[PDB]
Amino acid sequence: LSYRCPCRFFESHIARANVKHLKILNTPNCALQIVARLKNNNRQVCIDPKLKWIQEYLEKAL
Amino acid sequence: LSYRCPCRFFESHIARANVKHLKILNTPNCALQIVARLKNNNRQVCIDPKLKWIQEYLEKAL
Repeated sequence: LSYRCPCRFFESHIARANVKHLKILNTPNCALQIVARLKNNNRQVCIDPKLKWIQEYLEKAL
Repeated sequence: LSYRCPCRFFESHIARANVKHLKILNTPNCALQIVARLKNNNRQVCIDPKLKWIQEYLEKAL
């Protein structure tokens, strides 16, 4: 139904250069909260929360 | 023109409970990179990168 967590699967190889932004969803019920909107095709995909470059990218935004 | 950084002003008092998600824009040219989509009215606003609860919210998402 409408009750499924929005991220079923995630991508593990997205390049920072290909991200327009990261969206961090306020979904405590769910295991996967990070979404990227991609530059090359304006697609939204869910991202591996262990993706190498994410921690520094978020830190730097603060 | 189209060359202005997207965040001119920011909000400093947004409640976490009222955020659907945070968007962290990949805009190194710009000083303000954090946007929230609000629960009460589906508006997007730019947020104070010093907002008390943001650091923990992002940390927890990783």
